[PDB]
Amino acid sequence: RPTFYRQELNKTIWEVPERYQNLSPVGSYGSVCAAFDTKTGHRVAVKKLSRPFQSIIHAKRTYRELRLLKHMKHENVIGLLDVFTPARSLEEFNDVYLVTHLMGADLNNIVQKLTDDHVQFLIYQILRGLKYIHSADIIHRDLKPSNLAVNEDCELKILDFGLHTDDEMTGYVATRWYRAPEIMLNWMHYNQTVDIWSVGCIMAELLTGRTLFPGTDHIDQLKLILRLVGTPGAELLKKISSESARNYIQSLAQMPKMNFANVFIGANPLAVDLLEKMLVLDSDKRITAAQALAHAYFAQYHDPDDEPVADPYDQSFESRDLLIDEWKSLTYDEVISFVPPP
Ligand SMILES: Cc1ccc(N2C(=O)CCC2=O)cc1
Ligand SMILES: [Cl-]
Ligand SMILES: [Cl-]
Ligand SMILES: [Cl-]
Ligand SMILES: [Cl-]
Ligand SMILES: [Cl-]
Ligand SMILES: [Mg+2]
Repeated sequence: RPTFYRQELNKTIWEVPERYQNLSPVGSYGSVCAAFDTKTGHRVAVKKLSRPFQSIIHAKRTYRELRLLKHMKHENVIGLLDVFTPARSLEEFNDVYLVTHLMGADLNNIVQKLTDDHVQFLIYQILRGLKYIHSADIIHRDLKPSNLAVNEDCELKILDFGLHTDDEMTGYVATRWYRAPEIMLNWMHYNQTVDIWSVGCIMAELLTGRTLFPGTDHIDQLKLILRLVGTPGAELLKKISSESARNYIQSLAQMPKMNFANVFIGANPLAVDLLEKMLVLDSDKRITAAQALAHAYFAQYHDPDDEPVADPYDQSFESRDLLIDEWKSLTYDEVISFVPPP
């Protein structure tokens, strides 16, 4: 066990191992400080979780986040550098701290002057990370430019996995502009195909400099979507589980899919083709991440011997019914068993 030291930073007590120095608040589910890690030489973000075990729902969320971060080991996905608690036993266990690489710019802070070569490299990396994530049957659910970190060499990492309230999704808000229509309107049980819709929205915005579907509310956004991709046919309508939602869709006048070369004027014809394969209303028919990596748009970067998949991931806890102290004890076991990366 390392030696810990205590300090108050912005009305919060932080108790951390001596290796972490020069803590500086940078953000406020928890508070975040930047620090220098003297063991690795990296600048890091240290997150102190807020009330991690306040309810069954909160305690399960804490366990879910730690399990996910401990599993992710890929160049294009955020990984866990350290996790610690100052408690010396389960009996006194109350606080959880998570340590990651400190990220600078996100994709918004780049969306600069982008060549087609830049768009190829950025979207390639998102898809490489998503192939890995999806191979473990994980769905990110919240892909958008602010959840993508990018450095000076155009290297990218996915962060902030979906672990959002009704209020946060209301109105003219970027928190909804990248969501697939079937999850935005609760059409049906969703799966990993929702993330590919989000990639299509991000790629379009890199090519044009503008948000693809900046709706002022849920219904305005649906109308923007259906104008581009067309109204649904009977085949997709049968897959929408709510009679009310089916009824609403049928109230709209029918529209054909638009010509994407006349929307994305001047774009690489291979980029236009890939967008048509991502932005498909019926999620059963969207291209997958593994299939998209082999698309000719990425010919300069695709290497099928360097696009790895994940170790198997056990999510059986998600259907388990436990008490607060049982989720807390499971979380404690995961804290003390952590083994740092090389
Ligand atoms: C409204 C709008 C704005 C930009 C673009 N565009 C592309 O899609 C590739 C290069 C370019 O300028 C197309 C439409
Ligand atoms: Cl230490
Ligand atoms: Cl990382
Ligand atoms: Cl504690
Ligand atoms: Cl964003
Ligand atoms: Cl596992
Ligand atoms: Mg975020």
